[PDB]
Amino acid sequence: LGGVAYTRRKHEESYDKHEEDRDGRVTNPSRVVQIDGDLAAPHVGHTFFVPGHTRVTSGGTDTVYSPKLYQEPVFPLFPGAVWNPNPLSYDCQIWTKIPNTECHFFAQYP
Amino acid sequence: KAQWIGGTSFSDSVVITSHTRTSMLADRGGYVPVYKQGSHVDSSQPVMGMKTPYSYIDVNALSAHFTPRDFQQLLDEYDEIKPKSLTIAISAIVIKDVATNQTGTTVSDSASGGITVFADDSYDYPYVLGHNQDTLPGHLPGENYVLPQYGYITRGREIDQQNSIVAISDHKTELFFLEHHDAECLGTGDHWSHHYEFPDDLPWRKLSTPNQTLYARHNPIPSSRLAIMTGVDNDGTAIWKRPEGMDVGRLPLNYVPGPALMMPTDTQIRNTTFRDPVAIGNPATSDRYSVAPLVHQPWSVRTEEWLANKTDYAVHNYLGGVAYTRRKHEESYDKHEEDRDGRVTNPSRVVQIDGDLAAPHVGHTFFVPGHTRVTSGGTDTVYSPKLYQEPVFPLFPGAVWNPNPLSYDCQIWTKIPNTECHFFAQYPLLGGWGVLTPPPMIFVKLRSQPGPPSPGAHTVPQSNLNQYAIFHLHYSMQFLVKRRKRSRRHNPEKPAPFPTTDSGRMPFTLANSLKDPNTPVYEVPSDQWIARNYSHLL
Amino acid sequence: KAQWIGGTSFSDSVVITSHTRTSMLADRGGYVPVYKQGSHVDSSQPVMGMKTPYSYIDVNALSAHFTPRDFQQLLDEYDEIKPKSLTIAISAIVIKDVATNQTGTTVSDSASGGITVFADDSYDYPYVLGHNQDTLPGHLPGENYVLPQYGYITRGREIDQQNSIVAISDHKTELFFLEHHDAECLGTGDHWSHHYEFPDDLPWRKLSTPNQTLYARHNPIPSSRLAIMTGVDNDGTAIWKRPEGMDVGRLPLNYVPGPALMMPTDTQIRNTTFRDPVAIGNPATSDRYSVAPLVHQPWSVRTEEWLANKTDYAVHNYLGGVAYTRRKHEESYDKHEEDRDGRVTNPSRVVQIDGDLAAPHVGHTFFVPGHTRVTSGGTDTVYSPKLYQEPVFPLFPGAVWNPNPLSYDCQIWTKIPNTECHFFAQYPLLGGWGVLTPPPMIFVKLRSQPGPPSPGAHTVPQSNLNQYAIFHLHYSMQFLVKRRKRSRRHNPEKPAPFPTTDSGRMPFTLANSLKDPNTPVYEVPSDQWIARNYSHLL
Repeated sequence: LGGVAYTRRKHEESYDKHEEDRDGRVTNPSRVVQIDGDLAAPHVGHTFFVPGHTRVTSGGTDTVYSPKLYQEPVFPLFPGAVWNPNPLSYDCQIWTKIPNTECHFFAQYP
Repeated sequence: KAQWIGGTSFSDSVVITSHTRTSMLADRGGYVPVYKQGSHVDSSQPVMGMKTPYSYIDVNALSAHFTPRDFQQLLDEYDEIKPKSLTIAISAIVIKDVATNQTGTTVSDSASGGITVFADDSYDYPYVLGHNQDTLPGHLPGENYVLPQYGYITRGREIDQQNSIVAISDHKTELFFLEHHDAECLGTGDHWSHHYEFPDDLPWRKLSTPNQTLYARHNPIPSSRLAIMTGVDNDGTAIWKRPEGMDVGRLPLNYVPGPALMMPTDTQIRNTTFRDPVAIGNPATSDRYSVAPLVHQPWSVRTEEWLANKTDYAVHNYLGGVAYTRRKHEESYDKHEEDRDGRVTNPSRVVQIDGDLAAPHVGHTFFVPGHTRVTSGGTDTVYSPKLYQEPVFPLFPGAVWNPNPLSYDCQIWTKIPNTECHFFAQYPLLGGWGVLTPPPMIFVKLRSQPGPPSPGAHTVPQSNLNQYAIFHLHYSMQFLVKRRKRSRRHNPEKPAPFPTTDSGRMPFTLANSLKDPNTPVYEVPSDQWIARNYSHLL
Repeated sequence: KAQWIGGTSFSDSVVITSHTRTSMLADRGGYVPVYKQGSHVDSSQPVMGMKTPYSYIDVNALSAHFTPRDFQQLLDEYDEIKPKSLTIAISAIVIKDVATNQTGTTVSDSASGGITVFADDSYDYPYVLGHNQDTLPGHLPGENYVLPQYGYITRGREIDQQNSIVAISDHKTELFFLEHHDAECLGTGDHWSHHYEFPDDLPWRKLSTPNQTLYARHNPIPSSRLAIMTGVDNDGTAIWKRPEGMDVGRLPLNYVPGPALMMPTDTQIRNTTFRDPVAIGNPATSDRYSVAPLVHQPWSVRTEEWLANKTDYAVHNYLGGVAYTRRKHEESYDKHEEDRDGRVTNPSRVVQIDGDLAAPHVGHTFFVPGHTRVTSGGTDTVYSPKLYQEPVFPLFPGAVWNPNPLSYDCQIWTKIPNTECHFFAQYPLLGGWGVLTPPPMIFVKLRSQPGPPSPGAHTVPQSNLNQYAIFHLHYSMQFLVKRRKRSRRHNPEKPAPFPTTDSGRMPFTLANSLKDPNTPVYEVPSDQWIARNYSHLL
C-alpha cells in the first residue's frame, strides 16, 4: 500500500479508450516488482519482541493508555544508516525539480 | 575622533545598519554563585550557576539593527537576507562617582575611572549569547541600555536524594575568572571597537513566501501515468487507480513535507494547562526538560475563521509554540513584578498566515479502513498496536521544508553547540542563523577602585567606591541581501499585511497619551512582524 | 529574424517594457468626410471631420506598457518615473483574402498582399494621439488589437443660421491624403520598426505622496515672529495677533496652494444634471465647450465618512472630474449599444485618498465679518459686489501645487498644441506628459488590390478584393526612473492601498465564471490604481 505502478498506455489502440470506466480504475499496471535482492529483506516491526511487559510504562503510562507498544510503524532514519533508493524502471522518470525551498534533505533522490 | 554613528544604507548588494546608544555599567558584585536546588514535585532542576562582575553586550536581534521602516524596506525591495558582519564600538566613556551623603546622592566625574573590556575570539568562556534572554537595547533611542550582567550555568553530579534533586558539584563544576585574561583598560576619552565577520557559509534566509502548495505542482490537465494502489478487493484483486491531474491530495509525490509534531492548537479548550509542552525526559513523574519549538513549524497559524469571513480570525497557538514578550518601553512603575511565575499577557505571537509550503497538518497516516490486518486486534499482547494516528511525523530521506521566517524580533545568530556531529544546525529552531564561530561576547566591567585601606585593623575591606560608567555603544551590522526577482506574473501581488496594533494606532510610533499625559507610549504591533512578503514559485 | 518580444526589465536607472500582440487591419473605406451639424438647443457643435482609409496605432497608456505586477513593482521600489523612449515594430505580416461565396466565407493567404506603413517625423498630419480615445491593446494578450481608423477634425466658417449651427466650410477646410507621402510597402515576411525617443526635457513625475500639509510646516514649539492683522477695533486700533506655532490655519505662509475650481462634489443631491461641468463659452444659451479637468485637482476624493469609521467611505466625485471607462475584456454580446448617449456605469474613478498637498477646499475668502465696508451694501448699483465666495481661486505668483498622479490607465503623452506661448503645458491636465514632439502617429493601411477591370463597360470600379492583414505589433517603451530615497523615519509606512475589485476577487486576474462557464472574466479594480505609494517630505 502506497506503492505505485506505471499505467500501461494504449499503443495505437483504436476505440479501446473505454473512458466509461471512471474514477481511474486501472487493470494490470506495470508493478515494478523487485525480486527481493534488496539490501535488506522486506521487514515490518521496529521492535517486535515478546518479553511481556516493558516494566517501564508496563501496564500503562500516566493513564489508561497502554504505551510504548512494541510494533512501531515507520521505522525512522537514525544517524548511522544505509539504504538504496528505488532502482530505475524502464519507465522511470528521468528528472524532477527539487522544490525551490530553503532546506531539503536527500532531495537528489526523488 | 569620536563620531556618533547612525542610519542605515541599502544597496543592491548589502544592508548596513548602525545605531549608537548611551549605555551604562552598573557596579556588579564580585563573583557570586547562584545555586537553586531542583524539585521533582515541580519541574525545577538543580542549576549551579555563576554570576560575574563582568557585563556583556547582547546586540542579537533583528529589531535592534533594523529600524521598523528599515525593516519594511528590507522586505519590499529584497529577498534572501544573510548577515555579513558586525562591528561594536565603545566610545565616549565617562565614569561618574556616586557619593552617598546625608545631604544626598551627588554624582561627579571621576577623571581616574576606567573600564576593562575584551572579547572572546577564542570562545573560551561559556557563550551566553543567542538564547533569547531579554538583554537588548530598548527600541527607543533615548532609552538607556544598561549592560546585562554575565553569568553561566555549570553542572555537577545531579542526584535524586529525595523529592528534591540537588547538585553536589563533585564534578564538572567550572569557575571562570574573567579577571584572568587579556583585556584592554579603557578610560575617559578612549575608543575601543571590535569588528567581526560572519562565515561565508551561512545560508541565505528567504524573505519571501513559497507560492505553491508542496503537493500540488503539476499540470491539472493530464492524468498521471502512475497508478496508486488504493486497496485490495475480491481477495487479492489489488485494485489500482490512476489519479487525474486535478486530484491534488491523491497524487503520488516525489518530495514529502518536513517533520511535524502535529500538536493540538486551541483544540483543547480545557482549563487544565500542560506543565511543559514537549519534553524529552526519562522520569515518569520525576523530571523533564522541554524541547519547545522541536521542529520548524508555525508557532501560531492565522487559520481564518468562516463566519462570513469573520473580521477577527481565530489565531491558533500550537503548544510548544513561542511568542516574544513585549518589553516595557520607558514604562515607569508598571514593572508589576507582583505577577509571578512569569505569566505574560498579549505577547507577540509570530502568526503565520498559512502561506506555508504545506498546510497545517496533524496525522501521519489518518485513515479509516478498519483493522490493518497485520497486528489488527493486537500484536503479541493486549496492546492494540500501529495506531493510525502517529505523532511526530518523522523526517524521511526525500523531504522538503522551510524553517521559520524571520520575525522582526527574531534573534540573529546563535552558537551551534560545540559537538561532534550536528544535523541542520545552521537553522536554529528558535531564530535566525546558527553559527560555528559567533560574534564574540564582549565583556565589560568597571575598573574596580577600592576604598581607603585600613591599617590592618578590622580586616574588612572597605566597599569599592560606588561608581558607574556611561558610554556610547556603536553597533553596526552588515547584511548581505539580494533584490527580489519578481515572479513574472500578470497579477498585482497582495503585499504582506501591514502591522496592526491592538490600539489601532500606527505601529512603531509614539502615541501621545494612554490614560496619562506624562510620557508617550511607544506602540508595537499586536503580533510579530514576519519578514515574509511576496510569493515565489517553489 | 523575427522574434516575439515581451517581458519587462527593471534596473536602478531605467524600466524597459515590451509587449507583442497580434494585430489586424480591417479594410477601411476610402476617404469619407463625416459632417455633423450642431444645434444650439442641444450642446452639439458642427464638425467637418474626415475619415481616412489609413489606420494608426495608439499605444498611449501606462496600462498598455506596464503589466499590473510590473506597475506594482514600479511603485514599491521606485519614484519619479519619466518616459525615456518608445519603439514600435510591425512584424510577421500575413495578409488573408476573404472570399465570400454561397458556400461560405473562406479566408486564404494572399502571397501578393501588402501593407503600407509610415510615420510622421514631421508632424505634418493632424496629430490624433493623446486625446484619450479608446483605441488601445486589450489588457489581455490573446485579445486581438484591431488598429483604429484614422480621422481628423477640421473647421470651416461656423455660422448660426438658425437654432442649428452648421459649418459651410468656405475656409480652413483641409484634406490630407496620406496616400501622397513617402511610405514603405510591406509584405509577408517584412519587418518594419520605428524607434523614438522622448525629449530629455520632460519632468520627473513623482510616484510618491507629499508628506506634510502645505500650510503646516514649522516648529509647533515657538510662537511666530510675525503679527497678522486680525481686524480693526475701537475705530482704528487695528489689533494685531501673533499666531502660535501650533495654529496651522492662522499662520501666515510663504507659498499659496495652486489653483482650484472649488466645484461641488455630491453636495448637490438634486436629480438635475449639469449639461456640461465647466465650459468657457460666450452664448447665454446658444453654445459652449467644456474645459473639464480645468485644473490639477483630485477628480474624486475618498473623504472618509465618520460613522464609526464607515467601512465604505463616501467617494466624492467633483463635477468636471473624469473617470476611465472600463473596457469590455473579451466580452461577447455584452456590447449593449442599446444604451445611448454614452451613459456609463461604474467607471474607474481615480479616487485620491486625500494625501494631497493641501486638503480639498472651496472658498477663496470665506469669512463672516458682515459687510466689507468697501462696496458694502452695493457698488455703484443694486449689484451686491465682492461676494466672499469666489469660485476658481486663481494662480498667484508665489504658488505651489502638484499635478494629478499617474493612474494605471493614465495616458503617457500628449502633443502640446503648436502655439506661440503656452503655460505649464508640460503637465497635461488629463494625463502624463505633454511633449512638443510626440511619438509619431504610425499610419498603416492594406495595400489596395482592385478587382478585375471592366472593359470600360459599366464604368463602376469593382470593389477592392476583400482582404485583411494580421501581424505582430512589437511595442517597447523605456522609462527613466529613480529608486525611492526613503524618508528616514522610525515608522513603518503604510503602503498605498492594494487594489479592490467590486467582485472581491483579486484584481487583474482571470475569474472562472461570472454567471457563465463560457469565458473567464478579467477583473479590474473598482477604482483607478494610483501611482502614489509612499510619503515624502515636501
